Amino acid sequence: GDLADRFAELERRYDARLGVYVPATGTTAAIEYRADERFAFCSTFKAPLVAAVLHQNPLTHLDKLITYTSDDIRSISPVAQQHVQTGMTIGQLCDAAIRYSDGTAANLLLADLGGPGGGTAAFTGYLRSLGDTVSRLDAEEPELNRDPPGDERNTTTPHAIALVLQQLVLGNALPPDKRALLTDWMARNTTGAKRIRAGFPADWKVIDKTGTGDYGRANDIAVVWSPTGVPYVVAVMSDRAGGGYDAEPREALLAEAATCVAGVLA
Repeated sequence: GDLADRFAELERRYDARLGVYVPATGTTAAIEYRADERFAFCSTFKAPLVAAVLHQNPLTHLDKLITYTSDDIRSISPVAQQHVQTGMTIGQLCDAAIRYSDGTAANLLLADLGGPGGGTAAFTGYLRSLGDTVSRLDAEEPELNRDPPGDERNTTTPHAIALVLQQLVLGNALPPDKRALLTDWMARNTTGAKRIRAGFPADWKVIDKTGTGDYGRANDIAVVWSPTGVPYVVAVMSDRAGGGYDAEPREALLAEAATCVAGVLA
C-alpha cells in the first residue's frame, strides 16, 4: 500500500491540507506527509513555552505568584478568567496553558520568559536552542491564531515541532524532574479527546497539546506509548484555507489521520 495516498484521500474528503510527522525509531520508519510545509502553531506552542520556562528556572519558580487584571484577558482563558483576584502561580499558569489551552496563562508565561514581542523572541530563541531553525513566533494570544496562510511569522512544521517534542519529552533537553512536569500536564490535557487520542486504542497512553484557529486550523501534537511502553511522537496539523478565514476546523480529520498512524505503529 501507500500511506501517502491515504492521507491524500483525507485531504479530498475533508477539503483540507494535512501535515503529519512521526520520527523514526530504532524499529520503525518515519511517517511524513507535507512534514516540511508550514502550518500555524496555534496553541501547540504552549507545550514548548512551558518547557522554556522550566528550562530557565529552578522548580521553586513554580510557586511564584503572578498578579494580573481582567484587562489581561485578551484570549480564551478557561482558568485565568476565574483567578484575577487571587492571581496564579507559575505552576498553575503552566497547568492551565497546557491542560485548558489558556491564552492569558501563555501570555503571562511569555512575559515570564522576557524580552521583545512580550516573550515571543525568547520563545523562538528557545526553539533555536533545540535545533529548530524553522519555527517562529512573532505574536501573542489571540493574534497568533489569525494570520493568513501565506504569513510564516507564527508557523512551524510537523517535522520541526515533532523533533522539538521528541527532545523535550523523550530526550534530555530537560532534566528528569522538569521533563516529568511537562509530561504530566500534557498527559492530563482536557482539550484533546477528539483528536490524536480518538485515533489510538485505549490501551495506548496519549499525552498531547492541541491548537485551533482561523482558516479551519486544527493541530495536535502528542507523545504516545504502546501497551508495551514503546514511545512515539505524533504531530498532526491541518487547515482548510479554501473555506476562508472562518472555515470550520475538523477534529475528525486529526482523529482519522491518527488512526492511520496507529495502524502503521501497532
